[PDB]
Amino acid sequence: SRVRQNFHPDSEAAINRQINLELYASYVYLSMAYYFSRDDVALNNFSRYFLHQSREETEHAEKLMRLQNQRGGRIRLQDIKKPEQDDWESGLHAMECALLLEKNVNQSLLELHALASDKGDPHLCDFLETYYLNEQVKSIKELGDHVHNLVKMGAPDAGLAEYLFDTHTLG
Amino acid sequence: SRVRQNFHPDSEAAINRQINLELYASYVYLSMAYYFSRDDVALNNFSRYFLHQSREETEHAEKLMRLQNQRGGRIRLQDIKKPEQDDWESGLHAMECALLLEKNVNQSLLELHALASDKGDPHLCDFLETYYLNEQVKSIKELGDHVHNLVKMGAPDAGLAEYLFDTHTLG
Amino acid sequence: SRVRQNFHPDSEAAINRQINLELYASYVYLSMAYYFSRDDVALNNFSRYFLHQSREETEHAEKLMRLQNQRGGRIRLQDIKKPEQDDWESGLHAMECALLLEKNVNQSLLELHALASDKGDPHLCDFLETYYLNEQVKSIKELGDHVHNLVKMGAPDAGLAEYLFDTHTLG
Amino acid sequence: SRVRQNFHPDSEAAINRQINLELYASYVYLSMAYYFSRDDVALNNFSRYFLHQSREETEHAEKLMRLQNQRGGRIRLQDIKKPEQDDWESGLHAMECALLLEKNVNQSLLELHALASDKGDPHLCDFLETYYLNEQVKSIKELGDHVHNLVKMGAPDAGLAEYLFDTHTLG
Amino acid sequence: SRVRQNFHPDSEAAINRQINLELYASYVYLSMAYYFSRDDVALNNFSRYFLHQSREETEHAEKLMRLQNQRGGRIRLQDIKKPEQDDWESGLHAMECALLLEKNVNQSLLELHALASDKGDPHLCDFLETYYLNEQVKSIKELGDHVHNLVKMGAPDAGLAEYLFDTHTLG
Amino acid sequence: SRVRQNFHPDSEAAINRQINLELYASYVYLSMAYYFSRDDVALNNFSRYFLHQSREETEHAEKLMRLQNQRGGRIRLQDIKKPEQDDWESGLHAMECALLLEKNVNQSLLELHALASDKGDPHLCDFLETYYLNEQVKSIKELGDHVHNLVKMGAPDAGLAEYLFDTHTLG
Ligand SMILES: [Mg+2]
Ligand SMILES: [Mg+2]
Ligand SMILES: [Mg+2]
Ligand SMILES: [Mg+2]
Ligand SMILES: [Mg+2]
Ligand SMILES: [Mg+2]
Ligand SMILES: [Mg+2]
Ligand SMILES: [Mg+2]
Ligand SMILES: [Mg+2]
Ligand SMILES: [Mg+2]
Ligand SMILES: [Mg+2]
Ligand SMILES: [Mg+2]
Ligand SMILES: [Mg+2]
Ligand SMILES: [Mg+2]
Ligand SMILES: [Mg+2]
Ligand SMILES: [Mg+2]
Ligand SMILES: [Mg+2]
Ligand SMILES: [Mg+2]
Ligand SMILES: [Mg+2]
Ligand SMILES: [Mg+2]
Ligand SMILES: [Mg+2]
Repeated sequence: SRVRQNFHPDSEAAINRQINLELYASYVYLSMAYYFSRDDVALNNFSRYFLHQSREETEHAEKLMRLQNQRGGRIRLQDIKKPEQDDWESGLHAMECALLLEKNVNQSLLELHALASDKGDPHLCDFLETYYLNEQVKSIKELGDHVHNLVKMGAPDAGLAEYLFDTHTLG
Repeated sequence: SRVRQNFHPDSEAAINRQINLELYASYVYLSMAYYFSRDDVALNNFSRYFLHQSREETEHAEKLMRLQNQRGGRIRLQDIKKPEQDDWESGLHAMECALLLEKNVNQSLLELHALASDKGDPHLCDFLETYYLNEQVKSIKELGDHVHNLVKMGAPDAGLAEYLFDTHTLG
Repeated sequence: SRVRQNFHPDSEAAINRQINLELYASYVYLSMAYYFSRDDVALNNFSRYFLHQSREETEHAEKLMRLQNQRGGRIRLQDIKKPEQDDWESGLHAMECALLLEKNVNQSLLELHALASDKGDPHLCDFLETYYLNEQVKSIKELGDHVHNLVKMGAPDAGLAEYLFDTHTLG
Repeated sequence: SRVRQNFHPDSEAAINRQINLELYASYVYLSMAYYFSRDDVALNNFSRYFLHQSREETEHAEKLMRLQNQRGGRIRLQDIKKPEQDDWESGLHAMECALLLEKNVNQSLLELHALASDKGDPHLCDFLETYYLNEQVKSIKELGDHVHNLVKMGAPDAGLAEYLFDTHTLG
Repeated sequence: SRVRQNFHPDSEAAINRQINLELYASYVYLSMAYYFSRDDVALNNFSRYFLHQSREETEHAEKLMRLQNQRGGRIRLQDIKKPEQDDWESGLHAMECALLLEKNVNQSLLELHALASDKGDPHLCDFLETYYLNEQVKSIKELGDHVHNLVKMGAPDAGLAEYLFDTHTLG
Repeated sequence: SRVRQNFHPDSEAAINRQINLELYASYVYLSMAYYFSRDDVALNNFSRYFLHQSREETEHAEKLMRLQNQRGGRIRLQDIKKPEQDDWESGLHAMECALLLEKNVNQSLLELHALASDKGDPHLCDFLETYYLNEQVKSIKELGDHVHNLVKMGAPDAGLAEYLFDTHTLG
């Protein structure tokens, strides 16, 4: 590529793996969004919250695809795996799964950063630091806050918990 | 499901297959969008055109997921297969592939409609007719128009063809 | 902490020490602010300048406290030591002390960054780089500019120096 | 001091002690604010409520520092002691601690007023009456209201209590 | 310098070399701008494009000069070498030269970053990452896009190529 | 050149020399601008004044480059020599140097005009008279005014002189 410079093939490959992971995260959140709009779950603000998260993940994927093109790398897409469950059980369970998902994605981003550092790619490092790492920290913290409140409120067994959390925190 | 009424398990299953196909179409268009922003392709309006198509397909999938929930069906997601190519060759080739993709999706929607008709599900029939069938016809016609103009202009070999089409028609 | 990830206990501890240092810097500037509003000093723009610096330091402390919470660390507060003097002698002396204070705080932030780098915490590194390091450089440069002008003008002995600097530069 | 008039050295000293106490109160509230934004507490309106209280206490300190300067007294700062706890246990416990803190600060202000009265300093008396005494009464009453509601609601053990109080009363 | 801190003489020197390189890049683009406004070239949008690039390079130089002053380094200017050619041959050739120029400048910035990293200067690293590295990547990508389109269109020999590119892409 | 008319090769050459001189003047002023923003000089309005002069000189160069193209001449760039000093000593010294620089540039413009007159090029004469000669006279007069005031005020030794001149005249 006539634009390629200081861009290691390993970094290129890792960015393609990260693109897939971001699309996967988007899919997991899309699945959660629609679980909450089932007639037997019907927590509309949980639904909207996860739908919004899904859309943010798609943008995470797109920024990485754009990065690949900017650096002269070549996007290699792979199947986007379906989420682990179609039935997310409860608002609390979905939040705990989302928290695990974000920590796993964060671990992947940190490994990508370590690789970029090892390959002396400050541009890639800065890209990750600028658009991903703090976003992950904020997301993990937010999900943690949500999990804590849902647990304290008595979800999923306390009948008013998820309903009130949906209406107040996610409203 | 306490909301389920006149909703055949076969229709429920076919809607889940259609949801997957729509997500797949979205993925194909996302792939095309980013192929056109490669430094060695760089047709930005082809890129924007396909990105927009990708986003429309996601909405097609979401409406079907919403339909499933409204009718009391249960969404069962499957892996979203990667597109057939990562290198779409040219603006003309991508348009021809998009045309084939839309005809295939249309065939699937027509089969879904025939099933819905066979199962006496006027609501599903109307849903398909209202949000999908004419949309497909318009999309297929538009792609056909584009393919014709690109071919006539001499794409992909005539150096000015895709460039001019990108700037005038897709601009 | 269910949100904690890649956050070394040493980094957590260093952030708590930095929080204290920022609160201390805020206190030093608060002390300076009110020294300049004494009836026998009465340089109101020096007073306002330092009060503003004091408030900025409090925000520096708060961002670190927020960082601690985001990362899952636990804030451990310590006494905020009183400033070294209650009588800051002159506008020049206060500016020289502020310069020393900012260089000391900068050294602390650089040590924190080195620790974060050693612990492979790019998020913490980026946090420091984004909100602290350049802020320190700008502050040190500004104070240096002020010290130079006050010295050149003849402060503290030249009767018109601090008065004119207060009215023109800090006004 | 050429501005000093009818200002007893004992009053000057007591004002310096009060300045310290106000800074201490500010610190206690800052600590509480950030306890409520921990991922395992996550009551954001309790956090905002206490942060606001913290900022009000800083202004209480500043008004006393300004008073000292106006009267010709000399500000003598002392270490600001860290709060008694870093872990405030619960929204109810933090409110009860805040109530105790405000009653203690009020006792200090009343002793200051008695001293000012004994020294025949009507200006100081009026200053205390105007900016501090009623503020304390209003604060103590508000905290009392909050403590009562939290207790009645079943905090800290009733899972919905602090959550609902955070969203309704402190929202 | 009383503001100097953690600023290695080697970094200071490298920043002075980079300042010169940025001024040189500005000069190359100024030369290109005016080549395109020759009566026998007359591609006004190529002219405007390069003039704009020239002005951006001057700002790149100024930010580095400001950095030098902020850190306490001393700016040492050197002759700004004239560009390699006064006759840039064609719109395609000028774009290819600009691409080479930007890759060379990027290599220099990456070497500066490696030096700053070796000297443990996170502030300098962050400065480069924040204002230079991604800017270079975006510029190189843009030039690559332009080169690709001009080549595909048949520039410089196809009479309509540069003319159409000037009017559509650079317009 | 098919546009060339009544344009002597000597005039073409002299315009190229003048272009270089204008770029040189711009560089001298850029150097001065950043000397005044050193932490040990810190006269920000002197800095802004010279930066503005630098930018005006660049426009002087550009107008001559445009003139060359309009007349059918060919721009031949040469190295832009670095300024005689990096340390401009004082606000007064920089102003005296600027005055000498402008008188030297004016002498060059007057020689260019004499050449243009000798070659019977009224267009070139008028161009010089319209955009350069009076501009030089105004600039020389302004610098003279500044030098006089700085000298009278006691610069560079009188500590308040440059500071007050910076704040009042150049503010
Ligand atoms: Mg993501
Ligand atoms: Mg599988
Ligand atoms: Mg780094
Ligand atoms: Mg960075
Ligand atoms: Mg579709
Ligand atoms: Mg396969
Ligand atoms: Mg119908
Ligand atoms: Mg600070
Ligand atoms: Mg002590
Ligand atoms: Mg960073
Ligand atoms: Mg108080
Ligand atoms: Mg103690
Ligand atoms: Mg009374
Ligand atoms: Mg009264
Ligand atoms: Mg540059
Ligand atoms: Mg040479
Ligand atoms: Mg950075
Ligand atoms: Mg000039
Ligand atoms: Mg020389
Ligand atoms: Mg005339
Ligand atoms: Mg004045």
